[PDB]
Amino acid sequence: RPAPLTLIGLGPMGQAMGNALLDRGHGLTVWNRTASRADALVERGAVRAPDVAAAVAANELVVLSLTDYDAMYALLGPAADALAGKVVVNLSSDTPEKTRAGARWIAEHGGTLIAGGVTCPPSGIGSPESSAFYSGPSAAFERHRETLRTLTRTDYRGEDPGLAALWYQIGMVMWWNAMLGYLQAVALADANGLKAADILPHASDTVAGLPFFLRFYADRIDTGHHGGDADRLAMGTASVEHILHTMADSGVDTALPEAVVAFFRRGEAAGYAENSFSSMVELLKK
Amino acid sequence: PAPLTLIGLGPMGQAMGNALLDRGHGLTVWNRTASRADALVERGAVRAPDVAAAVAANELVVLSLTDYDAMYALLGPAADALAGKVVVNLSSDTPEKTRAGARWIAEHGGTLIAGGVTCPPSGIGSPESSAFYSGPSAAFERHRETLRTLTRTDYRGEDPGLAALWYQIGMVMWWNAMLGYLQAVALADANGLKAADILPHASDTVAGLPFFLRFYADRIDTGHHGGDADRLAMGTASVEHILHTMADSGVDTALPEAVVAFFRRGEAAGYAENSFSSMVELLKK
Amino acid sequence: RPAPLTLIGLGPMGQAMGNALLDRGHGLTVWNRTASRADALVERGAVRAPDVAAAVAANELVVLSLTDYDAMYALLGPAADALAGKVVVNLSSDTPEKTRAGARWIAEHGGTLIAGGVTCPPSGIGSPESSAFYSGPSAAFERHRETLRTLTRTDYRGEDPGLAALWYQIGMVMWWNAMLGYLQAVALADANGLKAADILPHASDTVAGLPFFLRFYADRIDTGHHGGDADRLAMGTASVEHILHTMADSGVDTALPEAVVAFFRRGEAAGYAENSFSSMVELLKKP
Amino acid sequence: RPAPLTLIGLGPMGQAMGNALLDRGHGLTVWNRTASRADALVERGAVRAPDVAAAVAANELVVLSLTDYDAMYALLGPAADALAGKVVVNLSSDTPEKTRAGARWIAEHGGTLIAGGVTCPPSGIGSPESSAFYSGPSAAFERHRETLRTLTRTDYRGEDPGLAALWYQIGMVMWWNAMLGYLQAVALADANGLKAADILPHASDTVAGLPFFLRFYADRIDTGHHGGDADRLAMGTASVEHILHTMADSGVDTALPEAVVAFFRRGEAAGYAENSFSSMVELLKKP
Ligand SMILES: NC(=O)C1=CN([C@@H]2O[C@H](COP(=O)(O)OP(=O)(O)OC[C@H]3O[C@@H](n4cnc5c(N)ncnc54)[C@H](OP(=O)(O)O)[C@@H]3O)[C@@H](O)[C@H]2O)C=CC1
Ligand SMILES: NC(=O)C1=CN([C@@H]2O[C@H](COP(=O)(O)OP(=O)(O)OC[C@H]3O[C@@H](n4cnc5c(N)ncnc54)[C@H](OP(=O)(O)O)[C@@H]3O)[C@@H](O)[C@H]2O)C=CC1
Ligand SMILES: NC(=O)C1=CN([C@@H]2O[C@H](COP(=O)(O)OP(=O)(O)OC[C@H]3O[C@@H](n4cnc5c(N)ncnc54)[C@H](OP(=O)(O)O)[C@@H]3O)[C@@H](O)[C@H]2O)C=CC1
Ligand SMILES: NC(=O)c1ccc[n+]([C@@H]2O[C@H](COP(=O)([O-])OP(=O)(O)OC[C@H]3O[C@@H](n4cnc5c(N)ncnc54)[C@H](OP(=O)(O)O)[C@@H]3O)[C@@H](O)[C@H]2O)c1
Ligand SMILES: Fc1ccc(F)c(C2=NCCC2)c1
Ligand SMILES: Fc1ccc(F)c(C2=NCCC2)c1
Ligand SMILES: Fc1ccc(F)c(C2=NCCC2)c1
Ligand SMILES: Fc1ccc(F)c(C2=NCCC2)c1
Repeated sequence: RPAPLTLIGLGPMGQAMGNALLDRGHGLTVWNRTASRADALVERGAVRAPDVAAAVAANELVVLSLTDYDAMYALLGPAADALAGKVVVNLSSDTPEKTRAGARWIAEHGGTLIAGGVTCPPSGIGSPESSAFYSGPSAAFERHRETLRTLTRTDYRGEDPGLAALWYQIGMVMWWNAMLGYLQAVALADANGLKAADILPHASDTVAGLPFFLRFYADRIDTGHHGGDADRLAMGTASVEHILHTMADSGVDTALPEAVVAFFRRGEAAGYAENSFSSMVELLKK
Repeated sequence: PAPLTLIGLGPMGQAMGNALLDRGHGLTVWNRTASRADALVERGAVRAPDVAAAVAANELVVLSLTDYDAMYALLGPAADALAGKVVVNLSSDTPEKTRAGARWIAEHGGTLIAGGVTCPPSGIGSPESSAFYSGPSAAFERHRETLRTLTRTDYRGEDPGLAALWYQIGMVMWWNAMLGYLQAVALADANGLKAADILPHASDTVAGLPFFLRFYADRIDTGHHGGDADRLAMGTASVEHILHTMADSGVDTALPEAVVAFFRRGEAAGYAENSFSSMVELLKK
Repeated sequence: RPAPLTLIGLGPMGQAMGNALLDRGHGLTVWNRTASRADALVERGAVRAPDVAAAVAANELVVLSLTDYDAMYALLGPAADALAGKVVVNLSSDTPEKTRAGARWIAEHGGTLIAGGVTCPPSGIGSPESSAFYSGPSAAFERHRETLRTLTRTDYRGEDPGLAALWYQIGMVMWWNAMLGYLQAVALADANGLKAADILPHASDTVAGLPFFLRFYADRIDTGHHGGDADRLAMGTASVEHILHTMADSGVDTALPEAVVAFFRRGEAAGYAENSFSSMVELLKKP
Repeated sequence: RPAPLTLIGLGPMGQAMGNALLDRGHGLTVWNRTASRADALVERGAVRAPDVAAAVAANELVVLSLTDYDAMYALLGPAADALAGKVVVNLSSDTPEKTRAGARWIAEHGGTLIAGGVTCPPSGIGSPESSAFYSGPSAAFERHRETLRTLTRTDYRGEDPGLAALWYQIGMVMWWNAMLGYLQAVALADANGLKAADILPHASDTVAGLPFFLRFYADRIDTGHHGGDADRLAMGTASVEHILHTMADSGVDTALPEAVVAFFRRGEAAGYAENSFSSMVELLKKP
């Protein structure tokens, strides 16, 4: 049942990915720019391909966990011709356009690229609650969907490889902003005698109440309802200025809070003070 | 339920007034835009003619204003009658300006209890909602049960600025994620997707955040910035991917650019092989 | 596009699921033994199927909100043959074993059962603040995940159909116990002149401090560390005995507090009095 | 200046009490039966009285952190002739009647007992978010309220010492039951390959969703609205029966789920099957 596969890219994610596959009983062949990284997996039952050309040729499925799509060209460029009949599932982050450019390159060499965006940390590889967006030619994705179901759940977003990257970037823009806000909160807390452990209960309660506002503002934004019934930008403009000045009074970097105040200053200049802060989506759109 | 005066009838004060009447509190209500008091007045609320009478009607005066500067503008005319009053200011501000309002209320013979409501107006009334309180314990304890009608009470200490600090610690994370939601909806609008099409993923992503908050918590507390799970260099690429995805789709790039620049400052600080958590040191400045 | 689906089981949960699905623009075919319960959803724009067979026939996705899995055998029983090609999402509570058996029943009739456990009340259907456990054939779940996301978030726990039920019963043993304790708190308060409103703030402060104790005792239980550093069982056996006698002295039924006292005394009898109350997990690990 | 005081009872809670009193600057005289427990506080500056009598006579304010009120009689009984003019703040859990019995015994010996229910773990002593119910002589409590604020917030519930104990037991019937539910969930999990750390997110999510039901059912119990618009006791009896059989099938102890099942079966027999489980608040008024 568990089909063989080549995994190139053995960082935090691909290492855990190879673990989850060998665990299920898959035929793992691992290659990496840093060949030292392919050693614990190789000791657990994986074959070190001596070259990327041999890696690409060992199996039909080539899974990629690299920092970006440029890393793919740099690793598979030496073996470009060996990509014929091969299916490259790139679980690497990049722009939809750069994701499609990768697909085109694999396509010039007789292979098909399936894009992928894992929405889980390395600890989540092998966990059923973990999911990944996938996009690109259906047949190639479908004939490997079950080996990919070993890593995460499969959410097909379309035939355009760019869609999986677009959906990953949609969730990551919220993830990174919230996590930079955590780092900002931890820094304000350290400047005030507190630890991340002291502010963790509140932080978690704060981010878990977020889905309410996500729903509250979804339909309202999709209809142009930016009424000040639950909030006025003017009140929130004061709120973000309070974060900036509280941070400044406590000696904490003000670059990120000053950039947030600037966005609210643009909303005030657009006449949105009596409207919901949601109105500022019209400054981000188009 | 003990009687009280509530000044500040915007989105939250309106909800607070509805909740105080719902428990049974006799309410004296005043607002600069007196038009915003009509509904609560018909529900049974006495419309104080002026702020002076509002303050004199009850010991407890709860303020729901945009900032602490609004209290000076509203209570300042009748600051003489603030003597013997407990002012529960539920208005956001910096700890230092919250402390200034405490001194101001105290110079007028009163006591300020600082408050930061960590709930929307729709949550006023539910013990699922919480608010930070700070300032003289005695005055807090005296009026804690009237405050429990609006929200649960989370006392953060006798320094009135403490509730404001705790509120700002949550709101930096709250506003950042909500601004990110606005960026996701614009990226989606530019790609034929509505917010309702992206709301599930957005809600799944923000709901998984508590795990990542705990994972990096004790690590940051102990100084562990290992790239065992994440390298700042891959995150710099990830946030740059966000920037160019936004730029390629025609969406505003101001906020993605500030994040890219923050990660590049971290790479310049030598934390490329370390976890993105390492940039907490550049924020401690 | 909002995919069409059939909803059988229009109790408090099923009525709310119908309203949420209609709110997203889903084409809903509905059926309930009591047809008056389908009236409002029909007037909103739902199709009132006359038979249970016709409801199952109308759409591939059949969502069940029934009391138990025995109720699926009763309702879908007549037209079991016509369950072929259909994906039955069973959001009914039951034992992992009974849930697994329902999957085999749906499968022996040509269908696929996705098991589901809604961790929200009816007021939470439609909210992305709400979540539901799902388990069963991965392909069917992925094909219908988006229509189910209209009701709650999706927490897939695996291919074993009994896994959603297990995870649901794990949350429900804590849920029911905390809520039966709230009822006992309300009854002790009434017996002492206090209304539920008077005890609600303290009750909500008590349950909001719980996540701290769940974490505190998690690593300790998983590591076998049941030391009396923060609590000794004998101090807790006294505390549960205080609740019991406080309730007996107040004329409140003592059946539920006698059971808790009996459980703490079992730990004392097994030698765990100087150990944490957490040690009593070792008495539960066996039947 | 932080007023001086005597602390007797240096277990998990008392040690944390002494640490917080010393942290603020209180002249602390400590005494514990197991002397080793004062050792660290004495190096921090705690006096260490030679015996219990010397401790009671050192200060007007004597704080007790013992397992129960029977422990007070056995410790303060040999030093009973020294209790006159002394304010004994007893932070020990016990029933309202036994707390009033301690108040009477203290007053027969010339002193005044103030009852206290600390609704904070030892980790929360010294924390401003922490609270304690207090009941007993108002003036004596008011004279010593500032020193008691060092440990926790002070919520005076009245002149009867039984009021604090009652308020403490009202919260602890809910707390203990939710913790026994957590222990049951961890056992169900262990029998199914899952650790407490694996179920901790769902457990924490389940218990943070409780404050909604507390308010929802508080408003309805107070108004006699035990309608089944959001639930039926019959659907709940099935749910609790599923917890019992899920635990039995997994070889997990059934004594506790059997008692919940028995109470739900008592409600269906009382004619409440079509009503909310909240109707069982009435079964709790008739033993
Ligand atoms: N959901 C929410 O709105 C939340 C807000 N908060 C905080 O609660 C507070 C109230 O916010 P919100 O309910 O939106 O109300 P607003 O901030 O929109 O306004 C609150 C009240 O303050 C009055 N006010 C504003 N400026 C002045 C001034 N210069 N002088 C006198 N009165 C003034 C308004 O007057 P008028 O109506 O007469 O024009 C209104 O009655 C804020 O500090 C906010 O940060 C906390 C949590 C969530
Ligand atoms: N109630 C809640 O808050 C929550 C409950 N759940 C779960 O959701 C499920 C649905 O329960 P809920 O809708 O709340 O309430 P009910 O259990 O009362 O509703 C279930 C349905 O069963 C139907 N039914 C009655 N008799 C039979 C029968 N003989 N054969 C088949 N079906 C029958 C009822 O129809 P009729 O109108 O004719 O009686 C009703 O539509 C349960 O399994 C429960 O554990 C989980 C989340 C929250
Ligand atoms: N998390 C918690 O533990 C909380 C507990 N409480 C309540 O606070 C009280 C104390 O808590 P905790 O410290 O855990 O309790 P313990 O029972 O673990 O210890 C309390 C102290 O009582 C002393 N003691 C008991 N009997 C006698 C006696 N006959 N003579 C002299 N000393 C005696 C013990 O002295 P020795 O060292 O010699 O045994 C010990 O120091 C209890 O009533 C408890 O219900 C409330 C809030 C939280
Ligand atoms: N880490 C997470 O938590 C997480 C979760 C989901 C998504 N992701 C995405 O998953 C991908 C992998 O992230 P990661 O943290 O596991 O790993 P990473 O730190 O991005 O490194 C992954 C791999 O990329 C290789 N690589 C990087 N640049 C290269 C180049 N120019 N040429 C050749 N190889 C190159 C590295 O090779 P060496 O071994 O030689 O260094 C390494 O094996 C990223 O695209 C990321 O956005 C991250
Ligand atoms: F949940 C997710 C999803 C995608 C991710 F890249 C992450 C990361 N964790 C550490 C850095 C990226 C977490
Ligand atoms: F829209 C707004 C504006 C300001 C706010 F503080 C909020 C909040 N909701 C709960 C956290 C604060 C929402
Ligand atoms: F949040 C939840 C989850 C599952 C449930 F069964 C409930 C219930 N509410 C009333 C009884 C069962 C609530
Ligand atoms: F482990 C225990 C034992 C007895 C207790 F009272 C407590 C707590 N009380 C307030 C919350 C924790 C914890």
